[PDB]
Formats: sequence, C-alpha cells, structure tokens
Amino acid sequence: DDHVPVDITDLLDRAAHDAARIYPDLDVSLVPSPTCIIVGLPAGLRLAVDNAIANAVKHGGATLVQLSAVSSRAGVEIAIDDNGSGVPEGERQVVFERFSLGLALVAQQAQLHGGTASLENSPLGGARLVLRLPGPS
Amino acid sequence: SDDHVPVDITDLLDRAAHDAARIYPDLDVSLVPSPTCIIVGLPAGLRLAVDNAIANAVKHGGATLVQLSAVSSRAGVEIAIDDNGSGVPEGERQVVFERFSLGLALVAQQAQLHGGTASLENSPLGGARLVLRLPGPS
Amino acid sequence: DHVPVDITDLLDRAAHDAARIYPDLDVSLVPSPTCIIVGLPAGLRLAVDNAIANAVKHGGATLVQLSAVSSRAGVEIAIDDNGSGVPEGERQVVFERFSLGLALVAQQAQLHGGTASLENSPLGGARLVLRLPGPS
Repeated sequence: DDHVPVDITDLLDRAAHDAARIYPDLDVSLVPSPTCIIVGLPAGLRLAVDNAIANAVKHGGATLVQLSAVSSRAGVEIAIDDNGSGVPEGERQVVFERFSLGLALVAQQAQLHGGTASLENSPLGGARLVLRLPGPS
Repeated sequence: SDDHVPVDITDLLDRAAHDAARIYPDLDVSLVPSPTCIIVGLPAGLRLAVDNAIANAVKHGGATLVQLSAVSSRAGVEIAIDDNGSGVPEGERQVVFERFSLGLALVAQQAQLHGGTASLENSPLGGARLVLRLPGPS
Repeated sequence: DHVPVDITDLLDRAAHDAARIYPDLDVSLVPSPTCIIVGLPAGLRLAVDNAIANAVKHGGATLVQLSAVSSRAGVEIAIDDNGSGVPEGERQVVFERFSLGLALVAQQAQLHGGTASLENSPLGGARLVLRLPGPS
C-alpha cells in the first residue's frame, strides 16, 4: 500500500480553510472534533472531502458547510453537513452512482479505505454526507 | 525528512491521553508530569504510535490504567506507555512488533521512520511498558 | 491511469529535489493552498522538472519560484524564473521542441486536458503557466 498515517481531523480543518478561499462568502468550518489518526491515502481522502464541498455548493446551492469527525474503537465517521437543497431520500443511490450532482468520487474513495459513504438529512437543512472508515488498531 | 515539523511531544501525549479517555469509557489514562521536549518528526505518525500502544493495552491486554511519560536527555526523548494489563511475555516481544493489530508493528514502523527504536519492558503497573526512544533534532 | 495527486506537495518535493541538483539555485514553492487533482504523477513531475531545467540550464536562472493557485475550474501551476526568458516570437513554437524546448510540458498539459503557455515573469525571465482542470 501507499497508505500512511493521516490525521483526519487536521485534513478537514485544512480542507475547510482552502474551500473558504475558493467559494466566496461560503461559511465552511471544522466543528470542534478530537484528533483522529487513520491509515489511508491523504490525496484520496482530501479529494473526497473537496468533492463533497463542491457538490454542496455548486449543485445544492449551499452557503454553510460544517465538517466533523467523530471517533470510536471502530474507526472514524467523517461528516459533511450543508444548508443546501439536500437529496431526496429516494435519489441517494443514483447520486452516488454518478460523477459530478454526483458523489461517485466519494464512494470510490470510501471503498478504497474499506469503509462506506452514505447520505442522511442534515440538521442544517440540506445533505449530510457520512463517510465511515475503519480505524488502524 | 522534509515532511518533518516541530512536535511538542509532551503536548502530543497530553492530548492523546485526553482523546483516549473519550474512546475507552472505563480507562484511567494520563500523562505523568514531564518537561516540555520539542523534536522534529511526523505528528500524525507519532500520535498513531501512541494510539496503537493504548489500543493494544486495552483491547488485548485488558488494561484499566495507562500512564504516558516523556523523559528528555541530550540523546532525544524517551516516550513510555505503561499499563496495568496482562503484559507481553518476554518471548513474544519481537513477534508482537512484526504483527499488525497483540500487534505493535505500527509502533515499530514509526519508531524506525524517526531514526529511533521501540522496545518492550515490564511495567511497575503490572502490564507492559512500551518505550519509544527517538533521537533529538539537536 | 490517472490517480489523485496533491499538486502542491508535488511542487514542494520538486523544489527540494531541484535544489540539490543545481549549484547556486534558490528554488522554492511559494505559499499555496493544497490542491488535489486527478492525474499522472510521473508526467506532472516530469513537466515541472523540465520547466526548472530550461529556466536554469538555458535561461541562466539563479532564482525559480513554483506556485499553485486553485479555483473551481482546477489549478494553475506557475514556474517563474529570473533568467533571460523566452523571446516573444519563440513562445508558441518552444512547446513543439525537446531540450529552449518545452515539448514534454505541452505533452503533459494535453494528456490532462489542460494547456501550457509562456508569459513575462515579474522576476525578469519566463513565467510558464500550466492549467489543469479540476476533478469535481
């Protein structure tokens, strides 16, 4: 493997910083989260987060995005929550089956890390994209 | 080597213990008072090595008490993770460092990437004493 | 086959590696956001190496700056130098020749559906702009 230790919490923090520079007047931040290290592909993980933000903004019309990481013995749950249009419950499988409104890059990267990607409704009003990745221990 | 950055090891261990306390509900985990030590390295990898040491102590050692410590010297830093678990038999030590999770191969790989060593001793607490010795930045 | 590439990290490693090959060269990545694209890591590093080689060996550059500017369209990678530059009437045909010769750069631009072009650099010599489309 080309897999290496990745501080997923820091990855999200930098992703929010950089996204804020690309999408003007987007409010995008990492919500307070404990540090979580996994072993993975940092370019691939970052890509999946970038794509999630880009779809939230460009296709969901989001103006607020929150990134979060919740950890456990099982691994990590990364979430990308937005206040955009969201995804109707019966359109999720089709959305993950499409490359960019398409989240197929996210699904691809989750699979490469032995985890899964799914969609839920956000408390922010739009989509909540959840990537669950296995922990290194 | 050009990926290496300053790491407050004592602060890293302090947050590793706090984050671990949240993951393992029963566990008593803390950093024993140690002087500030700065080295050069890879903070994700060093933190991983610690996480993996605590994970092994709890999941496979049945530890309910873990103590983290850092001792500085002219040679660099000695990080130890001590637990009150079942420990590691002397004859199983090298075999544990070759195995990925009881398996500490992640600790050994990170120790090596930093020009240092990971070794297993016996702890005063009853279980294992995992020692990483890492050369200083000068 | 194209794979996620942290272009910014690629540029940084290319600067570090060039710094040890060329005596009396100040070569660096200027502060730049992390940008991931999908691409051919070996070809993209080759393009950057070729740009640095041409600035130093043929332009006489003693200072080279690499940069990456991200946007929704993708990434604009620039290699600026303080050498003698590329004459204006040479700025398109130079991308057709191998090494003064930047055909390897043009080739990689095209494989990524991007473009490579040359402009005046603030540093005095050439500014080579490689634009690559984003993954999203």
